[PDB]
Amino acid sequence: DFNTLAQNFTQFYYNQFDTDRSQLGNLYRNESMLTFETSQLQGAKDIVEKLVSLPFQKVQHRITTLDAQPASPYGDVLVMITGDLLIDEEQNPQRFSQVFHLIPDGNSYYVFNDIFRLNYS
Amino acid sequence: LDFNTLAQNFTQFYYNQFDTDRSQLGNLYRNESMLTFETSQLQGAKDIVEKLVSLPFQKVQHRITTLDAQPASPYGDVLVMITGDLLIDEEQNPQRFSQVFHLIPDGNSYYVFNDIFRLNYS
Repeated sequence: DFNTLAQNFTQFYYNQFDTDRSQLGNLYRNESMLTFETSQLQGAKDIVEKLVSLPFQKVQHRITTLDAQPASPYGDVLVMITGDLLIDEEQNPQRFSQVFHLIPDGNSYYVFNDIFRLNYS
Repeated sequence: LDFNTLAQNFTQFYYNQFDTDRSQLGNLYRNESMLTFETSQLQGAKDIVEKLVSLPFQKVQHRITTLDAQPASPYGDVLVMITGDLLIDEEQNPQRFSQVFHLIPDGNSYYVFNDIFRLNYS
């Protein structure tokens, strides 16, 4: 159910991030907030700017866990993801944790909350 | 921060109770609250607490590595993501985890509406 909906949107999101992150703007809105580790941004413009500023040439997201729950009785969804992030030609991946608060929009969603952290052992 | 501080005030309270006696956490959940613990899905304070209590370990201590929060909507609720370690049975062998809480205001405190928990192998 919510896992399927979250699976579809989340996969679409990461596919776009790994393909061309400069085109992620349409998945965010003016009210959207991104906490990228220690960086705090608001709005599609600043959010995408931060993601594009990441100095890597290639990146691959590898999901290891995905869980979703309705965030309220009104259609919004909370999704938590953990996985591996392969940067450039690096052999050893970096662990990450991310949470999205998705708001219904048309036949899909837009991201209201985006919290991202790389996790170190 | 602001929300990080607000979220921290509550999360510390929550983990303090979890670490002393998790069977007493019911007051922090409600009928509609949902817990997803390693895919196991529970709803309501009774079932949620039963799950936490059923966890196979006597002593447990949470060590927080990162805590990040944001307002979940413009109206007062908070979203917080935590990454940390779980130390059980006084063992010096950390069990890493990631957790997300969707907190709803209640007086000067909050209750947990969404709780998602995952072990995160180190």
